[PDB]
Amino acid sequence: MKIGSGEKLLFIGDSITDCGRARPEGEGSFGALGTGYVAYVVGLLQAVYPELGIAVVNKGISGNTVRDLKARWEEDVIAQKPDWVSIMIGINDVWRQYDLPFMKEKHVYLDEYEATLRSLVLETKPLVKGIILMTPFYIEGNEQDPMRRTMDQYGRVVKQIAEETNSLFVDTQAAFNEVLKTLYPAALAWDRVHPSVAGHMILARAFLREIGFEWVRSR
Amino acid sequence: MKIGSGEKLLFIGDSITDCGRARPEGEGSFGALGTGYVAYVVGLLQAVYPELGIAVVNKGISGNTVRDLKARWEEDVIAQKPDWVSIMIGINDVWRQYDLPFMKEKHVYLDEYEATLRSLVLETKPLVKGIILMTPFYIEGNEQDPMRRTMDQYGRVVKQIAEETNSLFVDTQAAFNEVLKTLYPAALAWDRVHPSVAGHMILARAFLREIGFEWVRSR
Amino acid sequence: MKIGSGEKLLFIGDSITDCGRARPEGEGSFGALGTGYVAYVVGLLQAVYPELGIAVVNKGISGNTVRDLKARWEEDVIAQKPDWVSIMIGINDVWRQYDLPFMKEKHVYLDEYEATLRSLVLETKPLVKGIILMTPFYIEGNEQDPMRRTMDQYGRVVKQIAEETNSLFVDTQAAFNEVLKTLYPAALAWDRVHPSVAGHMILARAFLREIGFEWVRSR
Amino acid sequence: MKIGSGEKLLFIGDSITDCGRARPEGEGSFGALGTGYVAYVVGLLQAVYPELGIAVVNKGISGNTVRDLKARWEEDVIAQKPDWVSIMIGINDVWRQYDLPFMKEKHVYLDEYEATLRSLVLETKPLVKGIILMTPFYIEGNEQDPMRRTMDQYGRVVKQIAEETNSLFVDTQAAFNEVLKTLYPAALAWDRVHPSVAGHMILARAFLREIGFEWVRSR
Amino acid sequence: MKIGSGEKLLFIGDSITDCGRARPEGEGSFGALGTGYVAYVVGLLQAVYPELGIAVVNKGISGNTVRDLKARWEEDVIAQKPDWVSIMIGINDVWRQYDLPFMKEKHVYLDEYEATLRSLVLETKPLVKGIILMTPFYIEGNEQDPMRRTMDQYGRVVKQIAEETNSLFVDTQAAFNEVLKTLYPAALAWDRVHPSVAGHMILARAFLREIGFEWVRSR
Amino acid sequence: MKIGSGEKLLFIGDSITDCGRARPEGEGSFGALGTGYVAYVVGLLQAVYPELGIAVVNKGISGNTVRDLKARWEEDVIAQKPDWVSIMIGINDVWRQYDLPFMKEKHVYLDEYEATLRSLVLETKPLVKGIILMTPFYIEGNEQDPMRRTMDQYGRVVKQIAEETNSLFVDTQAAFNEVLKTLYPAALAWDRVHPSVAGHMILARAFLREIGFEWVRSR
Amino acid sequence: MKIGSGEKLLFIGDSITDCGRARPEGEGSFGALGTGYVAYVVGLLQAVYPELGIAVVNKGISGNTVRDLKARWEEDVIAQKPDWVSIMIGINDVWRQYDLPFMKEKHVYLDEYEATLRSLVLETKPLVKGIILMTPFYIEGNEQDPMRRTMDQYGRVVKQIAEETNSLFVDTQAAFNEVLKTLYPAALAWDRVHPSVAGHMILARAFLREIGFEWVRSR
Amino acid sequence: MKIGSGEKLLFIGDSITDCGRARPEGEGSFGALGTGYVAYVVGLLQAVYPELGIAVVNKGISGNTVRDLKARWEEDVIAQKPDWVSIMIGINDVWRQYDLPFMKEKHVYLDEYEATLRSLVLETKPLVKGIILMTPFYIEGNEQDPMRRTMDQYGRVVKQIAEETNSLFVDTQAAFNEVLKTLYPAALAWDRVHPSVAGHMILARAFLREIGFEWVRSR
Ligand SMILES: [Cl-]
Ligand SMILES: [Cl-]
Ligand SMILES: [Cl-]
Ligand SMILES: [Cl-]
Ligand SMILES: [Cl-]
Ligand SMILES: [Cl-]
Ligand SMILES: [Cl-]
Ligand SMILES: [Cl-]
Repeated sequence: MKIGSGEKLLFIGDSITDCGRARPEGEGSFGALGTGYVAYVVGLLQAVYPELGIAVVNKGISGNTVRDLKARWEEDVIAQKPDWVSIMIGINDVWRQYDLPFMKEKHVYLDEYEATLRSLVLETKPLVKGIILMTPFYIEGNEQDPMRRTMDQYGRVVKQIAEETNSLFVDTQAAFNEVLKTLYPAALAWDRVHPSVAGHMILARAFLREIGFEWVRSR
Repeated sequence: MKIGSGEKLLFIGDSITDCGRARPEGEGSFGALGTGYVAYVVGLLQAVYPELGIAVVNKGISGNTVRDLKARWEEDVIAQKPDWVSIMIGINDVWRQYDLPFMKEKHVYLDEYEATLRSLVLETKPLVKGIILMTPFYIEGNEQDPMRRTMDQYGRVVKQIAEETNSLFVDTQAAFNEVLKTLYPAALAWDRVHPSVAGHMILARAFLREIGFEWVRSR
Repeated sequence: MKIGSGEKLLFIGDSITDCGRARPEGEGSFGALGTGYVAYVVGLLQAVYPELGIAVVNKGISGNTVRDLKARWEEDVIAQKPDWVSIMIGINDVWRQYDLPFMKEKHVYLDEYEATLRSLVLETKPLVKGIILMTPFYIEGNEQDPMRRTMDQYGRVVKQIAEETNSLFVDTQAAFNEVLKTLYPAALAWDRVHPSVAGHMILARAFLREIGFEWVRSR
Repeated sequence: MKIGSGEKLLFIGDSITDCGRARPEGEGSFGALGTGYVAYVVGLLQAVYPELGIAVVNKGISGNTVRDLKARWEEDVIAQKPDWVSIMIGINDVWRQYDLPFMKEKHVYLDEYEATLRSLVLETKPLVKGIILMTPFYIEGNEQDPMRRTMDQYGRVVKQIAEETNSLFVDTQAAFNEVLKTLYPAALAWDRVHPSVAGHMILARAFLREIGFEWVRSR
Repeated sequence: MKIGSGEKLLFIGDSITDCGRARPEGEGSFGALGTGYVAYVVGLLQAVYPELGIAVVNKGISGNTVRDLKARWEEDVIAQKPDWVSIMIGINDVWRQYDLPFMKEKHVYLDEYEATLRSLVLETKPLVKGIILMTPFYIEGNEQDPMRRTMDQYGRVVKQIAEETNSLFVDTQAAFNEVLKTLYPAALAWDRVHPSVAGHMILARAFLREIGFEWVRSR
Repeated sequence: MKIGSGEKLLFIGDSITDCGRARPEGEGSFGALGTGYVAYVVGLLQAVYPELGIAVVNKGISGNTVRDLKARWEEDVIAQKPDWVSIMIGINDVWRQYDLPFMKEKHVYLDEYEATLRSLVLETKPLVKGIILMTPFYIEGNEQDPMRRTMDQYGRVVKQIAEETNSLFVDTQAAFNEVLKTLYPAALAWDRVHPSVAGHMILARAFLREIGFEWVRSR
Repeated sequence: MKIGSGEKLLFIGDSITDCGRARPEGEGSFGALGTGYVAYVVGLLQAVYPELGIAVVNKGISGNTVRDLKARWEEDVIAQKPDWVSIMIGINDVWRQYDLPFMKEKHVYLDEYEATLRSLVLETKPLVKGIILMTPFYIEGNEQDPMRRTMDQYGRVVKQIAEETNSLFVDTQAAFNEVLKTLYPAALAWDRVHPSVAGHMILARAFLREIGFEWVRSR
Repeated sequence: MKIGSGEKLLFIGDSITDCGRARPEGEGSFGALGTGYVAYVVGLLQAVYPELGIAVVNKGISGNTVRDLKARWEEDVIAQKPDWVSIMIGINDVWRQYDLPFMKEKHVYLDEYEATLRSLVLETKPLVKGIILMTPFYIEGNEQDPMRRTMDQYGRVVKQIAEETNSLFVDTQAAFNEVLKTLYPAALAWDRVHPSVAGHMILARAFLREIGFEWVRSR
């Protein structure tokens, strides 16, 4: 278990993280944590590690790119004084290039994405105990679909930033890919991005595996 | 322009045809026709052929397969006494195979599809001036995406039936394919099925081209 | 096709342009473009010219006169840095004189209308690639109905401004008049201003004809 | 004042009479009478003849033609046992001819109108103290506007019937015509049918004048 | 007719005047004038004096005392530049003394009422063509009911202010008292203040009588 | 305390008893008992006699006269098998005579009232441990106000019946009269019928006093 | 009766006091006092002491701790110039320690609670006629349940502050404990904090007993 | 993993099982399964065993006792033809004894509980591959709290039945007990019954452990 007792864990990201969380505070009840992977992570940690004693905050905002995260970083992350910061961002950075290809101001291309995400992680690292970087993902099994291909490229950036900064790393793409050996995307997400309960469990399980969660603790 | 004044044109199909149309009647004003390709067709006919005087009915129902159409045909088509019947069905027949792959009873496989659709055309043809068969479609440019590949099989059945029965024929998939040379599917439909205004205009224009609509009339 | 690839097209006007568009931004989805002629124009351009690569913004506001357009021009037009600006204004300038004849402060008489519209076009022209001026209209076939008569006078001003400034010009009155040879007004608009889908197609088709749209492209 | 205390006065017609009245009963409070000329009549009678004690019922139904009135007459008029019946019908009978000119089955032409309305008066007259026939109207000052011209034909039938049957008679069109010497139709009704408070007051006053109301009573 | 052509008439008061009028503007449609005596006055003036050419504004606010009127006078009356100002205030000034007798800060006793109302009329008179002062009222026939008695005292103040300033005067109490010879209060207002349509007609008729309205004009 | 544990106490009457109670059952939780004197009685019994275990049902229905009670007695009282029945009726029987003075059929005059109420008590008495008759009331201190004067007549009938039948008896009018030595009616009820929390507490306390409630129990 | 005629009584606290009171004012009608113990106190005082002449304000806010009370004290208490101030606070101060044990910033531990409450009472006492301090409570009969135990400790602080400052004192815990000899908590409050009508009567009765209320006054 | 592909797993019980599931069918999508332990189980099975293809039905109904289950068994269980049936019942059977202690008819005592539950298992066992009996629970760590003590009796009956009938068995109370070594009940459920996401995860994990779920599969 990487997270220690008494620590504040803060999750930030886009709609995948948001899932109807309470605005602005994003804390104070599960209602406040929204209805997806964040709530499931916290629930399972409480079910299996109730003594862990963690405080949890959800600052996900629907629609965000890393550019949006940067504009609110000071208030929504630094000022919350978390011990651990989990980030999952890139889906919209990429998706806008494909769904609104001619509105270029909505796009966050790979150069802006890497520089901005790198910079948020470098600035934040000295202020906290740890960072978890979760790749964006696209629920699509064909590596040569253009959006999947670009999303994998964004994920490489996240992975390389995690390496360089000694952050924990969750490859969310790899978690979906495993299930995508059996299921066509639409069985998890009609839109290849916003999934069912099952997709949120895929995410929660990937996160928990990386922080050293055990389903049944051996001690 | 194949349709003549005083004639009734009835559209039937799934959500793509439905688009929020009024239930049960689906007739009498634009709002009753819903907010997609059906309404656009009717508005373009009225804009360009105001003297035609066509009665238009929308019997689309969201979620339907051809198995659902056969079950309501007597009341929703035969009893309306149309002069022209437009059919667009097959999306769900296929989609269920991929989004609920273990609920087999909800699947309509190609052999049932073909014979059922054939039955509907053969039943209706003696009572009407004509039939327009629109293929289903999937907004996906990769011919090897499993659902796109299945959809094309169903589309080929539709075309066989239209040739055999002397029905009018609209290849909706080929109309999308052309636009998909440029746009990634998400720019038309996040879910690859339900599209923007643009996609409804793709459909409307394909239908109008097949019935002999002229954008500026010659005479 | 007058509009070039990669360009930003901005539509401004009154409720006819607005049609429930998203406030304040008016961009980012068709939902955001509202449900009338603007959305139809953009849909048909995407259906038939998908490679055109255009970005579209709707800044229509219900109720506006040209006086209202002037008060928000800087923020809603100049600052959006469009390449092309389409304007359709005058309906309310005129209608208030007839529906609220004793509230004179709501009226924008011909002198204010010409000076203000001329001035917005002159100021805007050097900042953009092109301007489309669409006449206001009144869905009324009798040239001697007082409001139709005044509305034609407002349209002459728009036409003369378009000439003098080398702007494209859409005579929306002429488009309705053609259909008004067959249909009584109420069949398109009970109120002679806010029409059905069919009226919005009349408008969209008139606009597209002027920008060199082809229904079926000859190359 | 033709109406006597303890008597029941029943109004029937289309939306102009309906105005949101309570369904099915249309009786018992002001809210139940709806928000137009019927309620105004009743409020002015109560203001000026509080001792009268008149029961008032509103059986208007929006959308109705005289063909719709005949279909519900037994339940909505005969079974109410009124002493006075006020009829205002014909607007829709005409309007459909102009707003849905190709839906002929929805049209009630003048020959059917006349005989149906005549039938209703002849059926009802033996059971009541009196009948008031109000003409339909169209808020349009040009006598050659096709719908205004048709409306006047129907109005002339109403007047013939009232003379033949000794019914009370209210020329609503002539009451509007006087105001239309000054106001353009839109200042009373955008759609030329459904009017402001002012138009409902035009109607209320015309009706009251015909039944012998005095604004300040002499005795 | 005291009011002249082309003039702006502004009504101010409490809920009796307000009647759901549009906030903040209170002008631009009857919807905007609310659903009581103000709308009825304006309707009848338009029905019978359509050439009068008057602009009308409703600034009634539910709950107001004269103290509230004073706090908003500059913005809601002076700055609207009316020609004629009608005031009906005092009901709440008085009612709070009886319904919330121990919340004395809500009460506007006779000294504050006279000084404040007098002062608003004196300040306003030089800026306008005329003032109409309408007494408050209480729909209660027993002169010795304590609230009726106090309300009559407030009405004397209004009357004496009207005399001294040469303002028009409407004794609303006298109009209700006439009807209260026949009807118990509850037949017009359960609460003795907020009446039915009939009460609003009693008010409208009293106002119109004072401005020289004729039901049928003699010229 | 006249009521014993395990017993069912059923209240019936008009809106004063109803207060938004659940329909049809009017039992099972506080919300089901509505928000006035019934709920207060039950909450005070539970506060002070928690060991009693009384089932309470609220069968009030807004608008009812004693004529309405007789029409539903079998289902709403007899079929509930109560041990105690509380009746409070008469307000509407009277009120209609004053708020709809010409709708005589809606009036229940004193002779019908008396015999009907007598009938209900005589029917029910053999089946129950006891009956509590609560007088109607009118919140009006002047004994000569016509409705107050009529109400007192009905109240006197209720008291005669209770003496003749050995029923428990609550003079609600005398409880209000005492408070009306100090407060003007509007401080309790704008409409003189439906009161504040205070008025419901007046009623609750009067009822509890009659059944032998002690605020602090002696034993 | 400790409270004197003409005095302003202000209640402040958490949701138990709030009970849906009107924000921000919390005065001007019972609707405004909310639907629990405050409204019941005021109702019973008016029912039994109508001449007392008291003005009442409810400033309860759902969720508050004493830390929240301090942040709004100046505006919500001092500036209202009450004569008497009743405080009931501590439930949330304590409950957050148990329901959100790892969010320590939400907790108000005993040192902050005593210092802050003591300080508010000392600052307020010279400005008012009297203070009533009501203990917090927890509807739980087992003195050794950890939250009940802590809540009793908070109550001791309130009691000792009341002693030292000569404030009136209501032991709300003792009032519930009496009823908890008969009833399991869930019969009054599923959550052991927010009770039914009956719990609000338990509270109201405890408050009234302390201010010298008599159910039946002996003079 | 005891459950096999193509099999139907049906859950039945009270609100804890219901959680807002779709009525009547309780099948077909996640939303139809509601928002608690049932949906979590299904999402974890799909996440980790996507190839299984299990049909899942939720027949929970809020408020139910085992007496309510027997009354609807034929339609809600037998007619669904499940392969596996999960039962969790008893919370209400007990809770009513403590929250409505004098409404004895609403109580299901242990002797009726045991025989009814036994009957259901014995009826169903021949038709299914297996039965899972989940104990009821009460989130309360003190074994002497009267309701917790009663709940444990019912739980012991459930375990006896499961041993006697060879059913699968989930001790939900023991799963909560472990977490209650650390958390006070309110941190999981204010009312000690309806819990947070964490509590639903406690339940989901206990159920999954009993059916042989592996968090990371070995094979
Ligand atoms: Cl998003
Ligand atoms: Cl569909
Ligand atoms: Cl507009
Ligand atoms: Cl109509
Ligand atoms: Cl008011
Ligand atoms: Cl009632
Ligand atoms: Cl609270
Ligand atoms: Cl439940």
